Amino acid sequence: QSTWRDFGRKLRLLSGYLWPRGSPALQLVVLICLGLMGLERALNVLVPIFYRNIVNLLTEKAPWNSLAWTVTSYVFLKFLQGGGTGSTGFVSNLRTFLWIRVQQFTSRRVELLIFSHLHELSLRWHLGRRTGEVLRIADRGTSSVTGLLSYLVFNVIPTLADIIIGIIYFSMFFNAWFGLIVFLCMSLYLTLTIVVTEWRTKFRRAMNTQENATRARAVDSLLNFETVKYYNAESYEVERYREAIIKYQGLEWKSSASLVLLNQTQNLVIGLGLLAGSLLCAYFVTEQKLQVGDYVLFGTYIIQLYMPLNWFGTYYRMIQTNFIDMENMFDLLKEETEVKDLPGAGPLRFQKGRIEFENVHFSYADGRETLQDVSFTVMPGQTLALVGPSGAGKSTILRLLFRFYDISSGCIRIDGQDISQVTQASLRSHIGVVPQDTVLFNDTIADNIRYGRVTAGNDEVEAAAQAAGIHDAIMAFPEGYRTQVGERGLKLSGGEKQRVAIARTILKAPGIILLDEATSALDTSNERAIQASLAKVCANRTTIVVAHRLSTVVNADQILVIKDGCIVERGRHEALLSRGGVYADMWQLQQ
Amino acid sequence: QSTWRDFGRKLRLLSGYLWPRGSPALQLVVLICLGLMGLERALNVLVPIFYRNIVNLLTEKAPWNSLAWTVTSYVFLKFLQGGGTGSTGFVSNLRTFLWIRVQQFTSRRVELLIFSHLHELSLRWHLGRRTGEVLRIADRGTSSVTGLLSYLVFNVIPTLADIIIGIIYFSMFFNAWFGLIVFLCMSLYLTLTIVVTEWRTKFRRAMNTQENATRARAVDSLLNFETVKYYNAESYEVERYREAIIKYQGLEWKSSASLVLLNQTQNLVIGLGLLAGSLLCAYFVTEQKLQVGDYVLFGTYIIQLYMPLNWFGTYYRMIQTNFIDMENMFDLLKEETEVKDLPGAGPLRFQKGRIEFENVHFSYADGRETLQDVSFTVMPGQTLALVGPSGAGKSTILRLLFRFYDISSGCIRIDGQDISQVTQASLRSHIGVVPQDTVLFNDTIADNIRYGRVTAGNDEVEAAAQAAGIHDAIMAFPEGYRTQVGERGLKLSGGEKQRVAIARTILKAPGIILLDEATSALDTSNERAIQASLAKVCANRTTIVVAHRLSTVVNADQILVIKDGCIVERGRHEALLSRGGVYADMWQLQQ
Ligand code: HEM
Ligand SMILES: CC(C)CCC[C@@H](C)[C@H]1CC[C@H]2[C@@H]3CC=C4C[C@@H](OC(=O)CCC(=O)O)CC[C@]4(C)[C@H]3CC[C@]12C
Ligand SMILES: CC(C)CCC[C@@H](C)[C@H]1CC[C@H]2[C@@H]3CC=C4C[C@@H](OC(=O)CCC(=O)O)CC[C@]4(C)[C@H]3CC[C@]12C
Ligand SMILES: CC(C)CCC[C@@H](C)[C@H]1CC[C@H]2[C@@H]3CC=C4C[C@@H](OC(=O)CCC(=O)O)CC[C@]4(C)[C@H]3CC[C@]12C
Ligand SMILES: CC(C)CCC[C@@H](C)[C@H]1CC[C@H]2[C@@H]3CC=C4C[C@@H](OC(=O)CCC(=O)O)CC[C@]4(C)[C@H]3CC[C@]12C
Ligand SMILES: CC(C)CCC[C@@H](C)[C@H]1CC[C@H]2[C@@H]3CC=C4C[C@@H](OC(=O)CCC(=O)O)CC[C@]4(C)[C@H]3CC[C@]12C
Ligand SMILES: CC(C)CCC[C@@H](C)[C@H]1CC[C@H]2[C@@H]3CC=C4C[C@@H](OC(=O)CCC(=O)O)CC[C@]4(C)[C@H]3CC[C@]12C
Ligand SMILES: N[C@@H](CCC(=O)N[C@@H](CS)C(=O)NCC(=O)O)C(=O)O
Ligand SMILES: N[C@@H](CCC(=O)N[C@@H](CS)C(=O)NCC(=O)O)C(=O)O
Ligand SMILES: N[C@@H](CCC(=O)N[C@@H](CS)C(=O)NCC(=O)O)C(=O)O
Ligand SMILES: N[C@@H](CCC(=O)N[C@@H](CS)C(=O)NCC(=O)O)C(=O)O
Repeated sequence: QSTWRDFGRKLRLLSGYLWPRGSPALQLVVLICLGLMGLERALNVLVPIFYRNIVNLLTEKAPWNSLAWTVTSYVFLKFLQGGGTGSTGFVSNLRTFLWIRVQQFTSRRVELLIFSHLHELSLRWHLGRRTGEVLRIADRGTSSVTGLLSYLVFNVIPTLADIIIGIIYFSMFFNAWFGLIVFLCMSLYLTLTIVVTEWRTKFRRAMNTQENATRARAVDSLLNFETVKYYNAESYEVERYREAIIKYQGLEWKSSASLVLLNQTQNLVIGLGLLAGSLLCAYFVTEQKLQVGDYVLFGTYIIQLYMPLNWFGTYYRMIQTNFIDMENMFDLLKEETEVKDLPGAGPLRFQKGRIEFENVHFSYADGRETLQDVSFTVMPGQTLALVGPSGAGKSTILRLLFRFYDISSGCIRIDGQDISQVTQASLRSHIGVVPQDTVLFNDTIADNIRYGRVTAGNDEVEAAAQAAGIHDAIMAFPEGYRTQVGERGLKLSGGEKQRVAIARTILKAPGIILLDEATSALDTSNERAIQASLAKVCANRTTIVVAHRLSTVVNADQILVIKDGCIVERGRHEALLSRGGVYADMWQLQQ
Repeated sequence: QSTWRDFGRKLRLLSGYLWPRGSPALQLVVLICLGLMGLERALNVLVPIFYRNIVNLLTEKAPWNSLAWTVTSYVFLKFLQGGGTGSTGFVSNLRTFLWIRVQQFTSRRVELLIFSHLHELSLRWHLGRRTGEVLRIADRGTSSVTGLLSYLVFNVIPTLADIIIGIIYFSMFFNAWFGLIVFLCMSLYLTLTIVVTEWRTKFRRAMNTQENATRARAVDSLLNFETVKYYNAESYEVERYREAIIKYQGLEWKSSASLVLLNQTQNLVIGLGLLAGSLLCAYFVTEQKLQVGDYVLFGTYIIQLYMPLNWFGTYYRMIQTNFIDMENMFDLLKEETEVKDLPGAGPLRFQKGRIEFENVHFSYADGRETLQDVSFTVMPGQTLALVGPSGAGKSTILRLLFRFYDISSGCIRIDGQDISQVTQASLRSHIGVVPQDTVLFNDTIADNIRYGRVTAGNDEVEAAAQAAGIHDAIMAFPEGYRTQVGERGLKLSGGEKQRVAIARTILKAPGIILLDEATSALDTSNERAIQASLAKVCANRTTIVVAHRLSTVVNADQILVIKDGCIVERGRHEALLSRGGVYADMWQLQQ
């Protein structure tokens, strides 16, 4: 009693996992599946008993008909039970085929749960962890839980149960010494298998690691084809690749040899047990203590026990690795940040459109605070701009306005309504934003510009395309609206991406339009046509913008200049030139 | 005789493949391995004969000692042959362990051959094919050839051979009707397996394709986390993912059910054959025509035949897919471009350093020729520049100078030496070039700036680092020279990349230094320090450059302006301003 209470709640949670909590018929499928597994374990003893009975009736003179009937019964059981390999039988195969429905339900439920829980985390969690490996953890976790349940319920517990049935049949119906032989032989076999597998796993993991390094050495060398052509180094690249190959062979040989040693040890143990049992059984049956078929029964029973026990090592490794992998996935599932939550849940009301700041500090980086009590306010229809010395402070201002991160000390309200207790669905309904640079994922134009809401209609979406004028390029595409777009599809322009963005935010029709402008190269005339479209979508809508151009500065109804989280200049475009602060110096460098 | 002559030369080439053409002992290993395979096929008949002999001596009254000796011999053969037919016995396992050396030689040779042949192709071939899939073809080809040889030599030919031995043993030593039963049963079994597998492969491939699509729908949705957070579409993303899951289940169920049907058909056929054989054998042995152990012999022989024949379907699929995959790899191996080759092989001599052009046209794009008879010449030490209206013509001029592509009509010589018959090793020895933007692959600084030649020494490479002044940033790294660098390693600056480039070309010490400048953002003072380093490495060296800045234009000793492959302006910086062509207009827009 050392490792008992730790595994209990985890095994209880997995016990909750396999049983469908609400499904009507799936639980019946589970019960009938376990019933078939039990009946197959019955067949594993009831076949060779009939074999002994056949050879007993044959070895003495018997009538033809009764012997024929029992032979038919024997070959019938050799059909219902598997011919060999604990599979290939009308009972185990029907168990597998009838089992395949519940695995679908289990996999779908667990994997959709983990997918929703990845989309519920906050932004700050994702920027820390490498996104290229969380995916692997989740996928391997789902495959791990289905594999672990399948293996450890249907191919390890039945085998050990069959060992126990075996020791009992021999002890109760044969001499005790036969039970001693089978017991000692199978216990020794299991102990040798366990020890050698836990020794061999080191070579296994070292081989895998070196394999992933050698393959990478090559993909990169071919991809940098241009550089290796430059520097006249083909022979050097080939030689270094050969060295990586040689090291990989030097590990793989060790792994394969260890496998052979394990296999030969197992075979020797079963052969030794078979020799002892066959000799002793022969001695009794030639001393008239037993019957002729008992030797045949013992031979076929040892072979029948050995055939599924041969695959014990790989089950042991796979249960170990999926167990630790489920532990990692379960750890990630319990991990949770969700900074934006309040149980009061008072959704936002839109009545004016006033954006007011009140003395808020902020530190997404630890220690270095990037906000010193900035405070301003706007009226409905007001257009604000934010330009100053280079820094991510304005971008963080937008992101904290969007309830990505949290205020540190202070509060920001919209229309005098505190944003702390508002549901985020209500907030992201009221707000809308064209970003830095949009990313358009692999789909057609039609649904991707329908993406602004679920209920987007066809007439509405062609109406919005006419509103923001993509239709010329859309007809310039081969099939038009059904054009496949993305990394799989066609490459587009950054101006086209901003056109997509203004289309989908038109479809959203937000209260306040936020903008975040990039340094994408475009001619000024088309840039200002896009600016006119943004001006008309923000017409009678309050607007906060970051800008980099002179017109995009001078359009401001309330400019603001900040650096390192503090307000330094304010007013308008003409007033700050007459003031001649850093605005006047920056304006000459924008020429 | 329809598909005989087509397979002959391919099978002859694979016959050349397995046999090592020069190795002394590997051929001996191959012969001893085939000898062990033959002896194992002998054991597969010699075991159950002894089983029948044991039960025959047991069923009559026999002395203890002789029976004990033959029982020991039987269990001994059950050790040498697999306890369970398959790879579980000393005769076969030693074959696998002793075989593992020749597979290393085969895999290393074929995969290094294909790697060298990918590095021998020209540049124009790579820009056409997607590089993201040639890699898959090569890797799967090498794994295909080793798998195909292993499967089709060691687990299909032996099984069919064992079937033939079986029909003969029964026909020659038993009644002819037993041979008829085993023949008809195994022929029917093979035909059913073949037909059902070739029917099932459709569901297999459809399941794989839908699987790769569903997974991709998810990785992209998580990666665009920011956009899906913007547009308030978590529930929509989850729902669309659930639809993809449901379609995937709707295919996977069909595949699994087809597998179950195949397995049950196989088991039913073997069970039916076993029933017919056991009944008829029982009738003869109760009519005194045979001996008691003949029933036992037939039962164990049918089980021994069935146990390896159960795995026929997956061998059939895997031989089919690796066969077509080896065909693809072999097609790619025979594919070859190698535009730069002449058997005369007259290497370049460097005596002056004069670069002369003589009336050459060029068309890397078909039809649209991008070179109209450009011709000029330089003296040793001359510095040339190439700036004009935007176009890839200058870049192609450098690339054709480097013997990437070919001249179309005309010739270009260096120092009056024709570059057509020069060996490319001689050319790339004499020439050196700093490129557009270098790529530095995953290694340390030390060998990556040693990369300019194989014989790079430690004192030389620290000397070159002192020469080009990276040493301050190198000590600014954590451990200094052993810093791991790349995508795995640290990110660096573009100026640092150009420093690496000037270091490795210093180490090369070429005749003519070519440069190709990018639009990387850098301050002018450090840019001109880098320019001074390039000026001193090209000091007393002829130089051809593309430029974008005023100083990088006015340094030219012989300027040249081209557009769409034709020469339009020439002279120097001052002369073309006085001429006032497109040079004067472009110079005002460079301000
Ligand atoms: C889903 C679980 C399984 C996996 C992942 C698996 C994996 C593999 C793989 C990758 C091979 C190719 C040969 C190799 O890699 O050396 C293979 C072959 C084989 N598997 Fe499985 N297998 C599984 C289930 C089973 C079961 C249940 C059995 C029967 C007890 C079995 C018996 C075999 C046999 C006899 C071979 C051929 C060995 C040879 O040709 O040398 N496998 N398996
Ligand atoms: C979930 C798993 C662990 C269930 C395992 C079930 C076994 C522990 C038991 C339950 C029913 C038992 C069977 C019940 C009846 C029979 C028939 C019996 O055949 C006879 O000839 C007995 C009657 C007689 O004396 O005539 C031989 C044992 C056997 C197969 C028993 C073998 C052991 C079995 C399979
Ligand atoms: C459903 C498909 C797969 C066909 C399955 C057929 C079997 C169920 C048949 C075929 C051969 C039959 C056997 C053929 C001959 C005999 C001898 C026969 O002997 C007598 O009738 C004794 C003399 C008498 O009383 O007339 C008893 C039935 C038996 C064992 C038969 C039992 C039923 C068997 C196994
Ligand atoms: C390494 C693994 C395979 C275990 C091997 C153990 C055997 C070497 C041992 C354990 C059980 C022993 C047997 C247990 C009981 C008996 C019965 C015993 O019988 C009598 O004493 C009288 C018999 C009679 O009068 O008929 C003779 C020794 C013998 C065969 C023993 C011989 C040696 C055996 C087979
Ligand atoms: C697949 C390729 C490599 C061909 C493989 C051929 C073997 C499968 C054959 C060839 C010769 C055969 C043997 C020829 C003669 C005998 C003796 C035969 O009887 C005896 O052992 C003694 C008989 C007597 O007393 O005369 C048992 C089968 C055996 C070993 C045969 C087993 C199968 C063998 C090895
Ligand atoms: C190498 C390691 C794995 C040990 C292997 C041991 C076997 C080779 C031994 C152990 C038991 C032995 C058997 C034990 C008893 C007998 C009875 C013995 O009967 C006699 O006739 C002997 C006495 C006499 O001469 O009258 C003949 C040898 C035999 C079969 C022995 C043959 C050799 C065996 C199988
Ligand atoms: C579906 C697959 C598994 C094929 C099944 C074929 C059987 C239904 C056939 C083929 C071989 C036939 C046997 C071939 C030869 C004989 C011996 C023949 O013997 C005699 O004529 C006299 C025997 C004597 O006097 O001892 C009786 C019929 C029988 C058993 C035949 C019965 C029907 C068999 C088993
Ligand atoms: N949460 C996703 C994860 C999907 C996933 O991880 N897919 C694999 C390919 S089958 C992958 O891209 N692995 C990440 C890697 O190892 O690069 C899911 O389970 O659907
Ligand atoms: N009999 C051995 C091996 C049985 C076997 O055939 N397993 C195969 C897999 S199908 C194996 O070990 N291959 C290497 C691996 O799985 O890593 C054991 O005790 O596990
Ligand atoms: N020629 C290389 C090719 C290596 C290769 O193709 N590796 C695989 C991974 S095992 C890869 O790059 N896959 C790319 C992909 O799947 O897109 C070799 O055989 O060593
Ligand atoms: N008995 C079946 C299957 C035998 C078997 O165990 N094969 C496994 C692979 S280890 C299988 O079919 N798995 C599914 C697959 O390979 O697609 C046959 O006729 O091939």
